[PDB]
Amino acid sequence: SLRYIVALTGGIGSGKSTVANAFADLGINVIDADIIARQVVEPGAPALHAIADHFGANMIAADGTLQRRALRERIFANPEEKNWLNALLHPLIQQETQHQIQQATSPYVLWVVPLLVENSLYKKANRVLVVDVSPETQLKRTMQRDDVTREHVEQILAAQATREARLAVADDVIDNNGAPDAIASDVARLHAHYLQLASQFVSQEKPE
Ligand SMILES: Nc1ncnc2c1ncn2[C@@H]1O[C@H](COP(=O)(O)OP(=O)(O)OP(=O)(O)OC[C@H]2O[C@@H](n3cnc4c(N)ncnc43)[C@H](O)[C@@H]2O)[C@@H](O)[C@H]1O
Repeated sequence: SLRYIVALTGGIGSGKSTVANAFADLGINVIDADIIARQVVEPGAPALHAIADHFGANMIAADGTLQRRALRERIFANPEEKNWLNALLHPLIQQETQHQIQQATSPYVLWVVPLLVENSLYKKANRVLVVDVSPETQLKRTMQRDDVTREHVEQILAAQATREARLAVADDVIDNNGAPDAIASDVARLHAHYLQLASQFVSQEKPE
């Protein structure tokens, strides 16, 4: 069957997981790109044999599991390897993402993709939701969470797509500048629309 996909994105410290949990509370299955990336290298996964062949047998632990810290460290000391690893994992991530979307039974699925704009992944979504906050909020919340400097978070902000680049591809925008609670009402309104879009998209003769 065809699943209706709502992608969710936002920059660092915007509240992507916070908003995703509110949809999950309403019964929506959430597919998270970062969890999918960890799953393709789990014990017994196909990518593990390729990784051992490329980086060395010692990239694998005693029980057959990936020495994740050792891999992260090896790629940081060999920049070209980062690209080699992403190229190997990409198709596997695409397949696993599709598998999880097909396996979700909620009316529509919420696909949380931090790199949605950077990687042009909005092309694979039926609807795009952006959780938006000011840059100051991004900085303050990340600083509090990780106990890091303003400068450290600014560097991440400058590496990510801009706020305006995310807004330019959004169908809907949810504000998360307020406190942890205006989110429920806004999520409920969006959810009610998503249920309608999902119930009608397969037969919808004309565009919106
Ligand atoms: N590119 C990158 N480079 C380096 N580190 C990166 C990184 N991307 C992520 N991290 C690392 O992952 C953590 C969460 O990611 P994220 O900030 O992109 O996560 P989101 O899913 O957008 O956000 P949440 O985890 O939902 O919320 C983040 C923080 O804000 C708080 N928060 C959320 N809504 C709030 C609200 N309404 N009022 C006050 N605080 C709120 C949360 O408790 C949490 O401390 C970062 O702090 C950093 O450690």
